[PDB]
Amino acid sequence: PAIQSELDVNGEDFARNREAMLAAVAGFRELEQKVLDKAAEARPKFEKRGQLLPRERLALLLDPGAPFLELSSLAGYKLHAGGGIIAGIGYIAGVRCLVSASNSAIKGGTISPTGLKKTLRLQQIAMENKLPVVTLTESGGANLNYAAEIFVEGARGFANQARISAMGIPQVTVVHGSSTAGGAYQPGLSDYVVVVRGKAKMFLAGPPGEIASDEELGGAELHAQVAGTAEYLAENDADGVRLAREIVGMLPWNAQLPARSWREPLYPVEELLGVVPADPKKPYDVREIVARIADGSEFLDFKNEFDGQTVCGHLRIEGHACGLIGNNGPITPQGAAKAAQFIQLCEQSNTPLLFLHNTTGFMVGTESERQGVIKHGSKMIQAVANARVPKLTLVVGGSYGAGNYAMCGRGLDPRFIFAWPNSRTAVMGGAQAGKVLRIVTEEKADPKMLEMLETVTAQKLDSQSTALYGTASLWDDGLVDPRDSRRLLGYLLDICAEAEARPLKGNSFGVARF
Amino acid sequence: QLLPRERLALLLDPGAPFLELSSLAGYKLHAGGGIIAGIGYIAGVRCLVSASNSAIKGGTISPTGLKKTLRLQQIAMENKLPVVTLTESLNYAAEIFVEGARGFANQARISAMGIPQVTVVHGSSTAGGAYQPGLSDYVVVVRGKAKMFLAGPPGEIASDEELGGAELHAQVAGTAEYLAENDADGVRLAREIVGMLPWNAQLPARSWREPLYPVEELLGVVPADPKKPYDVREIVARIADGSEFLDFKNEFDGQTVCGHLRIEGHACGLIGNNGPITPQGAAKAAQFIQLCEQSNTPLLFLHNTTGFMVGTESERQGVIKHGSKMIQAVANARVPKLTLVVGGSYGAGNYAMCGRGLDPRFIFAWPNSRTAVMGGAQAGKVLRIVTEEKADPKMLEMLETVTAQKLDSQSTALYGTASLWDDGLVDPRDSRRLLGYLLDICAEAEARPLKGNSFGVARF
Amino acid sequence: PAIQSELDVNGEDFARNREAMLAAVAGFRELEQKVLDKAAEARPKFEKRGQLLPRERLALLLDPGAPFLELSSLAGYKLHAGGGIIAGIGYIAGVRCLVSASNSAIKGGTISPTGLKKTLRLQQIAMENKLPVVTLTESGGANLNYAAEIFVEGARGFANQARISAMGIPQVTVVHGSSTAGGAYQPGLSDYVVVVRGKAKMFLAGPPGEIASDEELGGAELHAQVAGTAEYLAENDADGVRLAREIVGMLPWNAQLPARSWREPLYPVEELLGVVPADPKKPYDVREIVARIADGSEFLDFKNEFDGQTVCGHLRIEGHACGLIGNNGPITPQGAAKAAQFIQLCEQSNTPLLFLHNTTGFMVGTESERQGVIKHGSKMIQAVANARVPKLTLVVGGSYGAGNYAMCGRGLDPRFIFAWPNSRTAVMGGAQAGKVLRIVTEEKPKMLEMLETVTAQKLDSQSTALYGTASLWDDGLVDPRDSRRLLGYLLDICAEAEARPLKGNSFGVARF
Amino acid sequence: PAIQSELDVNGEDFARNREAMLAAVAGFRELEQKVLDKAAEARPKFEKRGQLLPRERLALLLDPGAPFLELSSLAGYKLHAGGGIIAGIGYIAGVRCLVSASNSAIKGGTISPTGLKKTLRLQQIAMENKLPVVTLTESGGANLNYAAEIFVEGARGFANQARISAMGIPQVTVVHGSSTAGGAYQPGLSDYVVVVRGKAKMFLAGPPGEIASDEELGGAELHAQVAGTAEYLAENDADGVRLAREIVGMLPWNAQLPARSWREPLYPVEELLGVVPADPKKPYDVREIVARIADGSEFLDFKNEFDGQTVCGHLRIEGHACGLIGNNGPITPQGAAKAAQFIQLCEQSNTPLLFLHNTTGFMVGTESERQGVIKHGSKMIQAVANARVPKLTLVVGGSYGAGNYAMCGRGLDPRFIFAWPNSRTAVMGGAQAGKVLRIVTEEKPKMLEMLETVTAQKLDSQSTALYGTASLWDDGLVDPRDSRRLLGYLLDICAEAEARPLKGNSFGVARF
Repeated sequence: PAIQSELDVNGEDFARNREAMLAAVAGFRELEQKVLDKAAEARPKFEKRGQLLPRERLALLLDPGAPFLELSSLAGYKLHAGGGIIAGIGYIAGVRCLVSASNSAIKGGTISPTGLKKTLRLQQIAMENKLPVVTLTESGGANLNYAAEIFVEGARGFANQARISAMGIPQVTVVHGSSTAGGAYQPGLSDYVVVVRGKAKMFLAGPPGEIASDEELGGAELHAQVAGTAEYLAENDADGVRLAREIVGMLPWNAQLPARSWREPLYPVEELLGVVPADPKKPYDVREIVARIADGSEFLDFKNEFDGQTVCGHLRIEGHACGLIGNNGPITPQGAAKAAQFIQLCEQSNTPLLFLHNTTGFMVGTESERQGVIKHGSKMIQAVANARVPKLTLVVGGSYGAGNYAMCGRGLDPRFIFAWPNSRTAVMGGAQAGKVLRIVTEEKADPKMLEMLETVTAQKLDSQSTALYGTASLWDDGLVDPRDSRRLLGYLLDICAEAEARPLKGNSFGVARF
Repeated sequence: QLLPRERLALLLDPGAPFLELSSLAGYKLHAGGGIIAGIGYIAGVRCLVSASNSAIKGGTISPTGLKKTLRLQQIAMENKLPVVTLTESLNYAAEIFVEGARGFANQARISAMGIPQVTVVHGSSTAGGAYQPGLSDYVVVVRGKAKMFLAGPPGEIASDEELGGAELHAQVAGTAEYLAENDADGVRLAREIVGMLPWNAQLPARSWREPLYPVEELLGVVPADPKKPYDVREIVARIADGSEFLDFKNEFDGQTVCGHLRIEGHACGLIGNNGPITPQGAAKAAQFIQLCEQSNTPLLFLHNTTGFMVGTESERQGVIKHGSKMIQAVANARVPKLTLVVGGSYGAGNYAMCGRGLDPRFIFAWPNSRTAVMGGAQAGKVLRIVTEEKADPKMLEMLETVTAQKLDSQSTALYGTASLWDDGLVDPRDSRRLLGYLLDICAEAEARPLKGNSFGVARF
Repeated sequence: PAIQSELDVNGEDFARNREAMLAAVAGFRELEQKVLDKAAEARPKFEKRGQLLPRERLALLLDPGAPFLELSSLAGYKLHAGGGIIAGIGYIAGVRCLVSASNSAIKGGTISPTGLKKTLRLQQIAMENKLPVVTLTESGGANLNYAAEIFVEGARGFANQARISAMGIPQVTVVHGSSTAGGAYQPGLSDYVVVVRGKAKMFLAGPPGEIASDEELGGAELHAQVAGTAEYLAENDADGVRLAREIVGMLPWNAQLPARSWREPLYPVEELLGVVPADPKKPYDVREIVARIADGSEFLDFKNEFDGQTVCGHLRIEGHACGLIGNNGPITPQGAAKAAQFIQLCEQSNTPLLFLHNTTGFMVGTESERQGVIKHGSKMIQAVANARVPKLTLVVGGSYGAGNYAMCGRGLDPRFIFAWPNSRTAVMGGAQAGKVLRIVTEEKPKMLEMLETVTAQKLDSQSTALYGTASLWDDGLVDPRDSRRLLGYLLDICAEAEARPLKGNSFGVARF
Repeated sequence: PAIQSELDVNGEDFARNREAMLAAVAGFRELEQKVLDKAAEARPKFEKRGQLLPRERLALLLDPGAPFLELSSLAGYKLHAGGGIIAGIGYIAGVRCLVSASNSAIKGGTISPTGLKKTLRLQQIAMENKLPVVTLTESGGANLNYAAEIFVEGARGFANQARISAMGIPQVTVVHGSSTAGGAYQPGLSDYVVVVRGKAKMFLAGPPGEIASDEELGGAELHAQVAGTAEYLAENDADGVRLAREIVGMLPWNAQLPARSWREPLYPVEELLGVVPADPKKPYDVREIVARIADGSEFLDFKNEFDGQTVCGHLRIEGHACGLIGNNGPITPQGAAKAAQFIQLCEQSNTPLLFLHNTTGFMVGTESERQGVIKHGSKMIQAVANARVPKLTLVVGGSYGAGNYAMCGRGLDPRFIFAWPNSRTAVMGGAQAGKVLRIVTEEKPKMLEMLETVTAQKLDSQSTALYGTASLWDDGLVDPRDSRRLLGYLLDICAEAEARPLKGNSFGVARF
């Protein structure tokens, strides 16, 4: 049952693949460092104020040496980076939570339209995986430039917070700072609010016809003792973070769970750096990736005889059974039928699905259409849409057009989706897009215009298809290093298994702050 | 052959009501989003009906095309309406495509929920557009017009009829269940599919006054713009059966109005603004919604507000916490929630009065209304102050004497309904018969049992 | 919308078909009467005892001119007929019940394998359709020929009675005669027992070291006054039936339902006698049957262009929306696929399914196999087996081999299955069977040209409707002209069951 | 607390009993082997083809030295043995499955009435006990002797497969040989099909106007590559079984369960050979059986003073708390009443029930009848039929007539029923039966003193354990000394089913 790798670790293919992937990883880890440097500018200006930086607060919030998975760290990159939020999934007092912090250190917070989207998305992760939501809030509010592309749709964040509370998923918010206008409802719709003495203020309209101090209009002490909008008053930031840990640590949260050994892979995950060809067009076997993420490198291959371009099978990752769907060519009618069936089978055995995209879309042509490519692809999509088992997507290569849909891309609601930095997501390949514009224009003509239309269109598309663009549009939950792929999937499966097992005390209207 | 609206005239029941939705979607954002859509009747069955508008530059689907399809799907799901679509159909597509998958995911789920989809293909449905019939339950194909393929002929050379014609799909592939001879025969066949379902037989079995004043002179009730604290009760009087209305907790707060009325036999509870929402109006409102959940009474939100009250008093008297409670009820209440934007809808006042992002079941706007993040009033103050103190009336009060009247002027209904901030604009004089129809839709859905299945109906 | 028939109304082949069909009806109808006749040749013994005959019992129990659907009247025709039971769905005091009387005018009641089988099936019908079970009992014991062979499996009937009580479906039993040995438990596991004085005895062992009058042992008065195994003491058969109506009449059974308009067909239902070729080998279009059962003769044909040999489509029957599946040729991969889709659609709309069987089975050959005939036939079976909507089968013709399965024959638990008299059910055609039996054994002199088409002639024994109804492969034969009103009645029953709430309990009602 | 046995351990009657019992075990065990023997007389034909024999297939599929409970090994012993099936509950990769292999070393697999029956019963066992169904298939078709008699009811097996898939109980099928005609649907309605290359064929009709290689028609490669009716292509029998383990091994099946310590009996279980009088007519105390199966030999006797002829009480078996009901005499009104109460109590505490049958049935006579024997027997049956807790039956002795019913014999759906070899199941004792048949006919010369006790001798044919196990009246015969570990294993299975959640779906998994 173990996969035989055909991979040459002291060879010219490998080393150049390692080279091109390390280039990509460094490439995105550089962009990350850049945001970090930009938030050391504010350090002294924070330290003047006796305030910890956002990531200093998280460092004190989180249990030391505990796994932390950060999400959408580059969301919104150059669209007006991280969306104004630092969020992730980690531990707070042995309780796995969705942890958030206004990135105050850059643009005093400020929340971009991709900030709306990221918040919506983190809320969906909190809901689906039943994670308590801990927020260290200190924000400027949304960019004034983007009222319209935000305002009405930004009510959904509040709607969600009201629903999370009724679902029985506790919200704890430390207000380190400003929480003004519309965004004062973010602590207002949390269950447990901590307010920092002197360095904190919530109100709908600030001072700038009545004349008032900010502390007297909506400062900490005002809330903790007059209006009752908070439950705890904290001295400073460290003490605020202490209290967030106290709260969390006083819930009997892990006690609600019921009470409930594996072989490592044959090949080391290090090797994943050289598995994808540097030559993007060059085919390879998704099983080479599988062999380095699966326990014992063991993969039970499903229906490979019927079709080899859509690869299905079973494996374990750190003990957890899953079903895998990956791509070694276009999705043919047979491939979609196989996949649909495989997904219903995993539904039947309560097996989580893992989708590794390297998809170029569906096979096309008269044979394909006459053999049911539409009807079979529809059934695959139906199966992905309707399966209730957890779906985990890893974009390892292509994610093109309807292949993206069929392999459980963002719009199909995977539990989690992460992308390799070599990956590409796009409505189609550049070459196909440009070719087609040539052809419809070749009739609706100067030969050079055609050539230029085709090729420019192509480079334009292929340029946009970069992982960076995908992740920046929240087409994924984040970029990961290929070598993290196994331990990431381990963590994510743990997350989904506990969610399945956890009972919640729901209520009609959400907890009422009387 | 027939045109978009000609198909619809023929699809729908002669003289049955028909409520059209987001007519002006995407107006000047480049209108109606590629789609003529609404709620009407086919063989006695109330459906969500939608037809490609190929006239207006071939239709197209685009940022508002996607929003409008997503929104219509939500309306079909929450109100349990069979979806009957007459389709025909790259500018925006690199950008929209990932999120565009939600339309397909929804189709798969709607099929699993037990709400059938009937699609007539009158023209080309290609690449991604091929999956909307794909993911329909009943598919009618028009002989020699319809074409379905993941890739049209634009390195094989095939004719488009050889590759995805009506006859290929009806006869060989099995992609469709019916072959129609022309536009009108497709439409007929769709009516017959609808008329052949036991849909209304799934429901259980089941008199009023009319208001005192005519409901046909109401183009004069609201002044031009809407910010004015003018009287929502005036409107209530014109919508409410026998103009009878029972003020609720009026004496506790005068500005946030609340009470019961009966529209066309249907009880409901109204939440209105004649002013800002103070911390008492909000408590009052949260309480009332909660009472309405208790008695299973539907909610009407008349938007005519500028936001919550502000000042040290409001903040001391718990405006955040009572506003929060009002949002909690708006969000978690299960009774249907109907919204009419009659005037101002600003800031967190739009949210708390159940504006779009609080998912009213249905939300409609008066042409005179204005939805927006804040007022020109507070705009020039922010722009000023965010450059001021981040020394003159040259670049202090010049910014407000301009920025006020940029937004306090532009802030059009039209932008809201184009951004899909509402489900359309309606003549204010239509408001009673409108709400009457929406309540009836909401009630039919409350009573309708569906037959769900695990994976959607498979077209094997 | 409507179907346009092309079968010549004043035709010749019509009149031919019409004559042949009428001959088959007359045949089985004749045979029904001869079981009535044999029962009537005990009017003296009954009249002497002062008893009503089973069918007089039933005519008094049933409502005046209400529909009454008799079930499995020829069951067990020759396997030693009707099982020793007369049963059906009719009306007692406005309530629709599963009604049953021991046929004690024939061999004195008495139960065999076929009687066990008919009883389990009746019990399934009541369970699935939520029908109060009214039983006019008078047997004694089972055929001693088979008792030892059968007594273990016979316990399932008692198991079912206990479970029916726990489901909240009342059982009313009038004991008109003897019910002794293990059959004492049939009244024993009923909820309401009426016991007729002087004529009625229940005990686990009759007189055959103690000596006793069978009345001292277990007569009506003993069970009503001393032991308390009965609830009502009736004076005579008529008084017993009377008490059974009054029990049904005092239930708020119809009050449990919620509260709740059609065109007739354009072509008279009488025409259904002359629709099926007199020559069964001739092929006909099933839509010609459809056009006489469907309101307005309207029929929406589904996916006909993908495969016209498995016909599907929608219709209304007395306003009831249904989906129909028929055969105009063998079942192809495409037809199976299509039918499986169609059943899923009907489930999705909560639309009942009608199966008109005229199959010879599935298409064969490398192409069929290559195109997925097994996988697709499999999906059609999955859909048939798992669909929640009511499934009604009318065997109108062929029902052979795997096509029998795929079209919701017995083993797939249709809710009801009635066969037309020309129908034929068999593992295959006699021709098909001889040939094969030739060619397999042929290569494992003159014995081919005869052993072949001699087995073919036999196989058309285990193949007439009669052998089918007798084996309980259908719930009865019916005159084709009843087909519309039949399905109407079945649809009503199915719809009422769907809507009806029941008061379950843990152990059944306890006769303390 | 403990029971104190008085059966002489170094006794004579013990040794007598012990010898007689051992003779009956040896008997049936011998007969089990002779079915193994007849299968082994095809090692050449298998070895030539390069096949593993059914039992080699099964030994490779099962986990090393895990328990394996074989079911209905003598089914159909002489009604033309084991059904053409070898089946049981054992372990595949840690998972407990219902495991089945076509017995294609005997008459080439092949299915009859008894094979239909054994299959429906296996399917019930899997459904009720939530066991993945692993099937190593190789048949061809059914006995052509019975195919036409049986093909309609045979569809129920396919119905069950479709429903098992919809329940969320996975079916894994390795096709080692042919599965043609209607039996193509057995792999067709399985969730995972493994098809062995070269040896394996599925088609609806084999070559016998088109001409084709059976491989062009439906061989492994065709179904795996072209049609897609299989999921895995195995090289050989061993490789197929291999793939079947790996499928089971990759399910998170045991991960679905929640997480979860006894005294042995004071008296060795071996002693159970010498507990039952060699002379069955002799009466014994059932507590002597109890004292060897119960932990600590402890037994809490329930309501013994009300009636000591129906014994009830509580015990633990490998820590499992159970309630037990046995027979030390016929069933009185008081004993029925008591047993019915006892079952209700066991339900209330969620305590499983063991039925040890040694009944001759119910008490008779005017007093019995007067004291409510029918009503009370009825309540006992209601309780047996309706109780939700697992019911396990061990036929240790007599199981006659209505006592068979009341003690949860076959027709009351015990979850499992195994019979000891001395056991006897019959509508009554042969003596009882002759006498009666005398006296009824006697008054309706020399023919009494012989027709009487000649029918008595016959009736002890339809009465040995063998005729019972062959008719599927039990799930198998078992060596009395296995009784404790048997019940242990059954209790575990029942407890795991209770606790196990399933992923239902609407139509079963679709092999698109």
